[PDB]
Amino acid sequence: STGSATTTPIDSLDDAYITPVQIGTPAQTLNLDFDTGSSDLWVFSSETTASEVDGQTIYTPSKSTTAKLLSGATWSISYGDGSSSSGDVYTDTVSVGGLTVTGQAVESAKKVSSSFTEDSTIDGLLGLAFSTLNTVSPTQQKTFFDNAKASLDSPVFTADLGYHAPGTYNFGFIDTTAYTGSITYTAVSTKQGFWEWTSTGYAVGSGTFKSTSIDGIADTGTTLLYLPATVVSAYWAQVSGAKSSSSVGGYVFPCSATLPSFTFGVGSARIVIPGDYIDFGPISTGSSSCFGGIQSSAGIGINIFGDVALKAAFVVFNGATTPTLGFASK
Repeated sequence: STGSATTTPIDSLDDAYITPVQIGTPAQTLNLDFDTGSSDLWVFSSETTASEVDGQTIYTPSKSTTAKLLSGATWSISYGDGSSSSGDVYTDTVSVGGLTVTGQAVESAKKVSSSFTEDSTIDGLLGLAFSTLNTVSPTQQKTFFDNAKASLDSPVFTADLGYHAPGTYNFGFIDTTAYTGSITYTAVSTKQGFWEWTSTGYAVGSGTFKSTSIDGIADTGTTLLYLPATVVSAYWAQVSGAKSSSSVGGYVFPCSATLPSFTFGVGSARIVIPGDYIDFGPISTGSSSCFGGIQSSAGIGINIFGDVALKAAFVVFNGATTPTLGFASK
């Protein structure tokens, strides 16, 4: 089998992407944030504290003839941005772009943090990291990809995120029309439960490539590109007036600037992030100070190849017995 679904930016800055997901019988369609940096499929629901729901579409398990309470199971997750959610668990039928899994754990939120409530466009998350990170207790549950894998034509999914435009998540096949040149594959460590890999270096604008190992995660659920302070300083030094602002919480730059590109290495191959991808607009409405899309990972504890990086590539998440990651230009 295969599946193919369009993923759509939630706003004009590409802060996140939503993908429609069918849950239950008859189908209830929710718009979920596909997140390769976590491993829980959780949704706003009829069980979510009413004051914490503000415009989201909810899953109502009592209206699904295929929903079953997973007795005694609870979940609770905290994300890198400080947000969180928790609740209980149903199994139900879940379909993405024509690909159907029966008996998928659907984690129903009883509580969500303010960031989730305040974002009316995201109805929940669909985790695509390794199932070892799944938070369901006392019996850990599998991700949608893990459940689908054996049925897929090939045990892969691909992320093709757009810049200020829709893109695509495919399951079970590689669309050879969706990228240019060749796909370069690179080793993955699953030791921390992430799609963790080592970039071979970077360049800023038309500058020379610096060969240096940068370990980090391919994370579709993180907006920005988080890299070591040395690398980030080298980037922003090429932008007149850019500075790190403790009050704002990162590097800012004059909105009048033209940003240089940023290149990262994948083996001997190179992925170029155009300068415009690195502009996250005014820090507050009407400001001429703009927020940068490349930020320091110092104090996160891990480097993160988030959407800013991933959207410059066609990315293969290869879930073979020994997983790997592939990157192509597009």
